[PDB]
Amino acid sequence: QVAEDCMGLLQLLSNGTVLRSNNQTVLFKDSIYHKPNNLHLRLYKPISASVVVFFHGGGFCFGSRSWPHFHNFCLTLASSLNALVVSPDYRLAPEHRLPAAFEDAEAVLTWLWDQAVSDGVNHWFEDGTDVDFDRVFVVGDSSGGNIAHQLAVRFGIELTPVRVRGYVLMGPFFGGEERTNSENGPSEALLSLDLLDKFWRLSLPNGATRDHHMANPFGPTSPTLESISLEPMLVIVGGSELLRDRAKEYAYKLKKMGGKRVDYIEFENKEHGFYSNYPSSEAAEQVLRIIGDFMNNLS
Amino acid sequence: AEDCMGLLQLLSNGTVLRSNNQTVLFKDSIYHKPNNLHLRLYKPISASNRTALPVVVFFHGGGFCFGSRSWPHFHNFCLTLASSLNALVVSPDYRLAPEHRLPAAFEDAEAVLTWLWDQAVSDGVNHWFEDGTDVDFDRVFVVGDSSGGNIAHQLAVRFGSGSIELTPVRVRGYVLMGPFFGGEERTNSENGPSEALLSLDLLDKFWRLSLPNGATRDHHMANPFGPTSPTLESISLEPMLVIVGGSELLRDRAKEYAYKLKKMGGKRVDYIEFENKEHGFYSNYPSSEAAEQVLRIIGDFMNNLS
Repeated sequence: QVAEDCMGLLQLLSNGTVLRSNNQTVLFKDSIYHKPNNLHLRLYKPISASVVVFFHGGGFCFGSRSWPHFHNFCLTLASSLNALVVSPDYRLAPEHRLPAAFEDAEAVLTWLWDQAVSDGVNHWFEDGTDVDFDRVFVVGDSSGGNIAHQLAVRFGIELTPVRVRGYVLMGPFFGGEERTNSENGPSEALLSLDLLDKFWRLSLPNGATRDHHMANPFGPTSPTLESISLEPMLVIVGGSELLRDRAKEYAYKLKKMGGKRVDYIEFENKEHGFYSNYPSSEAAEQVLRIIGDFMNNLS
Repeated sequence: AEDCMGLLQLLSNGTVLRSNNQTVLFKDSIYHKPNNLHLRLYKPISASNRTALPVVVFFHGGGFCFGSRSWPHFHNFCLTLASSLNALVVSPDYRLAPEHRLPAAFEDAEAVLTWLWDQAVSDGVNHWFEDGTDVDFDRVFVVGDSSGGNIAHQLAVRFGSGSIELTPVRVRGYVLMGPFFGGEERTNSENGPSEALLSLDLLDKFWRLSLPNGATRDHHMANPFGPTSPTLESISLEPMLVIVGGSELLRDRAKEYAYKLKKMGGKRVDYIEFENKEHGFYSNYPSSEAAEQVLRIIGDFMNNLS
C-alpha cells in the first residue's frame, strides 16, 4: 500500500521499499567525492575564464546534478560569474533520510579541501588558472538552501585552505508546524502546502516534527544563533512563494539578532525556482546581477 | 595515468575524472543503501494475466568502467528483453572501476539477488507494478553483456559466495554475451584485427583499471581458468549459453571457455557464434536479423530450462 506518493514519481510503500520514475558555453566533467556511498559531483569551468558550490533542490527527495534545468543553471552561474561551479549529488529521502544530505554536504567540502591541499594539482582542468576565486560561495536552491544554512551554522579553523565567504539562500526549504501566511492560501504551480509537508515527512527522521532542527532553525530543539558568528548571507525569494515569509521571518530574525550580515531580496509575484527554471528572463539576469555583487563585495 | 577513450581519466594521484519500443512499463528502486545502488524493473504491458512471469537479471557492459541502467541502448535492450521474453527484467547499476575496483561489481551483483529474495519473501511482488502479475521467482535467468558476462560467470550461485540457497528465488540459466574474460596469454582473436569499438590495448586498459593494483590478467576475477581460479569440475554449474560475434577479439576466449566447461563432467553449455559480427551487435544494432535471432535463442534457452 502506497504510504506516500509524491506526484506519482516517488512511491513510499507501507513496508518501505520506495519506488521512483538554451545556448552552450563553458566546459564540464564529473568525479567521485565519497567512495563508501558512491557520491559524485560535477565541475563547471566557463572556458571564457581568465568556488561556487551549488546544492540543487527537490525538497531532499528529488534532484540530480545531471538534471536539465539544474545543469542549465550551473552553466549560467559558471559563464556569467566566470566561475567554477561544484554541483554535487547528495543522498535522497526517503531512502536516505536527514541528516544524510547534510553529512554528504560536509563530504563535498572535505573533497574540496583534499583537492586544495593536493599541492594545487589542478586535477580538474590542468589548462586552468590556479584558484580562479579561492573565495568560496555556497548557493542553495529549495532544499539546497537548507544545506547552506546548516553549513554556515556548522562552520561557525576547519578545512583552512578553503574559506567560506558568503552563503546564497535561494527559496530555502524551511519547516515548522505553524504555517504563516504564504503557506496558507494559494498553492503555486507545482508547489502546494501538502507537497511541502510531504517533502518533510519523507525527509526528517521518523517520528520527528516540522519544528525539528534541520527543518526549522528556530524550533525548540534547534540551537541558538545569536552566540554563533555567521558569515554574510543573501536570501532570494519569489513574491508568490509559499516560503516567502519563512525566509522573511528567517532573514528578519538574523538581521535583528546582531552581527550577522544578511541581505534579503524579493522578486514580486514570482513563484519558487523562477531562477534555474525560465532562465534568461529579466528576473533571472537580475539574480545573476545581485550574486555577482554579493561575491565581489565579499571579496 | 590512464585514459579510456577520453571519457575516463585516471590521474597519477588516486583521482578519477569522467565525461519507445513500449510493450513494457518500468521504474527504479534502491537495492543497496550503504553503497547507494539503484536498479530498474521492467514489466510487460502485453501481460493480460497470462501466467507467472520469469525474472531476467541483466548486467550491463562497459568493461567494468562504463555503463548505467539509464543509458540508451542498455535501456532499449532491457525493453526488448522484457517484451520478447514476456519476462520481468532487473537492470541494476553496479559500482564502476577505477573508483570501485573488483570485486566491487560482483559484491553488488550478489546484492541484487539478495534484494530480489527480499522482494520474493516479504511480498513486494506486484506491489511494484500493481498490474495483476504473478512473478515465478523459481525461474530466474541472468544475462550479461561484456563485463556483465564476467559477472554472470561468478555469481553462478554455487560458483558464487556460498550459494545461499535463496529459496524461493532460484536461478536456472546464465546467458553470457561477449563475456569480458582475461588472461596474460593472448589467443588468435586478441592478436588479430581490432574492432571498430574493441581494441586489444583497450581491453588491457579495462583490466588495468578494473582488477586490484598489482594483479595480473590471469587473476580469477578475469580468467576463470587458472592459476588461482577454482577447479570448476568439482562445483556443479547451471546450464549456460554463450553468444559471441565472429569478428570479436574475445571470440576464442569465450570459445575456449565454452569448450572447457562443455568438456567437463555434467555441465550443460551451449555456444553460438554469429559470423563477422562485432562485440555488442545485439545491443548496438537491434531489430537486425542477428539481434532478433539472439532473442529467439534466449527464449528457447529459457523455455527448455523452464
